[PDB]
Amino acid sequence: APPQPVTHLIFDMDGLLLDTERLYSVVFQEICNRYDKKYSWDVKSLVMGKKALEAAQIIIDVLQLPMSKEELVEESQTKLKEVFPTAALMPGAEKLIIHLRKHGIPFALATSSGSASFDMKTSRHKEFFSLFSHIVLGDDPEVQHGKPDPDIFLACAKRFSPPPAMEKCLVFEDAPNGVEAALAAGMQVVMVPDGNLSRDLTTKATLVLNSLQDFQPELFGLPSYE
Ligand SMILES: O=c1[nH]cc([C@@H]2O[C@H](CO)[C@@H](O)[C@H]2O)c(=O)[nH]1
Ligand SMILES: [Mg+2]
Repeated sequence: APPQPVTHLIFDMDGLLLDTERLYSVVFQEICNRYDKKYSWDVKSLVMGKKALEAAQIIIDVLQLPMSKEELVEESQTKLKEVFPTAALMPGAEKLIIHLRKHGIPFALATSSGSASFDMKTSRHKEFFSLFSHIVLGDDPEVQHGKPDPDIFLACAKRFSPPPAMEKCLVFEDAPNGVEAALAAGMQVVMVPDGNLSRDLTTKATLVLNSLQDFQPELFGLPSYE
């Protein structure tokens, strides 16, 4: 389906705006290794976009780890707290966000991350995160499940003033679960996947790019870059 114009943008955070997926990978690989299991791309593809407890349970079931989801979340979060503040902005993120703000294009953030995790990750990028119209987190009372449930994107769109039709919203995602949540919400979606993700998991989005740097806003009826 050819790209159609949009008026409101919704961004994922982890792996899309910030380089935090490699932080999760290292902590989960370290935990999995002690059980002689490999935290591989196949497993990672299943859990990006899930809430922390959801992700933990999947890791445990798929890799048959001898722990509870609460135990895996506690241990992993304890380790991640030391590195999350070092999160860096992904290529193209700043350019795109500043462009939208300048042309008055509303945009918002919809992340399955909880409050503390979000605070840590964005603690050193406050000027970037202040430009978003609003933020929905995974611990929001309105979000019952992580992506691919559309809850989080629907909640996000309904909080713009005035609220757009879902079909005029464009999601940006790095994860398959997030592309599926956007489609389930009735929204178009730009995917910027890691190249290690499978072909099957990277061929569902409206547009698939190697980098945010390659996004051409005019394809979606937005102002071109000056
Ligand atoms: O490798 C991983 N990446 C991401 C998550 C989860 O998804 C959210 C962001 O992708 C994050 O909050 C965590 O629950 C995970 O558990 N493991
Ligand atoms: Mg993501």
